[PDB]
Amino acid sequence: SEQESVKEFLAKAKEDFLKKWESPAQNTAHLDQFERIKTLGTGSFGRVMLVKHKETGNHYAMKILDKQKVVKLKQIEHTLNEKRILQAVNFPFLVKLEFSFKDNSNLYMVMEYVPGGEMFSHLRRIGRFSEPHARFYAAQIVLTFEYLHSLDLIYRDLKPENLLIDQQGYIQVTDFGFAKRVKGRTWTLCGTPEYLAPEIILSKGYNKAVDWWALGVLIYEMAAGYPPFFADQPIQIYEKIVSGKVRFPSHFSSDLKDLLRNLLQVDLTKRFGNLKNGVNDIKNHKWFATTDWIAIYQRKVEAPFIPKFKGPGDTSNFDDYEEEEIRVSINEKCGKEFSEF
Ligand SMILES: C[C@@H](NC(=O)CCCCCNC(=O)[C@H]1O[C@@H](n2cnc3c(N)ncnc32)[C@H](O)[C@@H]1O)C(=O)NCCCCCC(=O)N[C@H](CCCNC(=N)N)C(=O)N[C@H](CCCNC(=N)N)C(N)=O
Repeated sequence: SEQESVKEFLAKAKEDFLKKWESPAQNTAHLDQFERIKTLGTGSFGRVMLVKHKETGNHYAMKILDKQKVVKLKQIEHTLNEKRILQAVNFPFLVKLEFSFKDNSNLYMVMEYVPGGEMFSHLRRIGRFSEPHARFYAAQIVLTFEYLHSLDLIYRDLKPENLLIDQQGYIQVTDFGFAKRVKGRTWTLCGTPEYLAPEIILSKGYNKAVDWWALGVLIYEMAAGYPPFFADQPIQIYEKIVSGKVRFPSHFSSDLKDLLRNLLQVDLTKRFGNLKNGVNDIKNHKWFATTDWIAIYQRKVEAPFIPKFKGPGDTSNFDDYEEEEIRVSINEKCGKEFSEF
């Protein structure tokens, strides 16, 4: 009964997703319609900027990708996935893509600006979250993965850096740069070293269970203040990941440790989230016994904290990055590669 209504919700959610999946939205827009305010994040082929839309005064977070760098780093399909998926999803804990466009040089995804900053910065600052606090965030990720996986979407980059804290103290998942729609198995080596499942490292065909592994890492990191597998060199991190060995801080409850042993299960076929009972093994776990799943979805649970809000356009919750020019070439770069964008 509790389950039939979940089933109902999911079927409806799929209907909606497919309508947008099958005919993606397209805009319409130019870089010169925006004032750049601050770089919020950078990477090897793009960056994220706080911008103000001049005509309306609206603030947005604009992901800007350099087409030539995308192509050179063979990320074409991934950027296409990211735009197509983000425009089609609709869920309380997923960042909203407002619109997308492209010009001669760049691809643009204009998201709702979440001024609260990354969970990563808040976690690092406080040191660690209490189990009730970690559980509040974890429950939102569980619901979000239940949503995503029913749509055959694998997220593939869970980490506190990608979890924005909104003005209600709830999560907004951002960065769909590695998300993929795929039934069954996929093979790409992608993600973040500390968060990689063993089967990604071992170069196997892997599935949605990698997202549940990643949830184990996240819960561990939220509650300990550091990830379960760390070392100086990536190779050293990978050896630890595939070993089947993980130590817990002495303050972890026995219920938490039991959940983590089942999420950080190196054998994907025994990993929670990936057994016959699917997500319900997780949702029914003793560690989540006090979680009101529907109250979480409805945002009715008092959040552990609400980020300091200094008005529209405040960036105090983000780190400073070196501000670099955004170039727009006279000539169109990589036209055919990005025609579906
Ligand atoms: C795939 C390719 N993509 C690209 O080049 C395209 C552009 C992507 C920008 C991503 N950032 C972002 O997207 C950030 O922008 C904000 N943001 C995004 N959307 C937003 C929105 N709607 N509203 C507001 N802000 C938003 C958020 O701050 C978000 O984190 C790329 O290279 N993507 C970047 C991923 C590789 C970085 C290596 C690393 O671990 N770097 C960090 C140092 C940089 C610190 N960055 C952040 N804190 N965000 C690092 O080494 N950190 C380690 C720990 C890493 C392990 N993580 C753990 N949790 N343990 C460290 N020790 O500090």
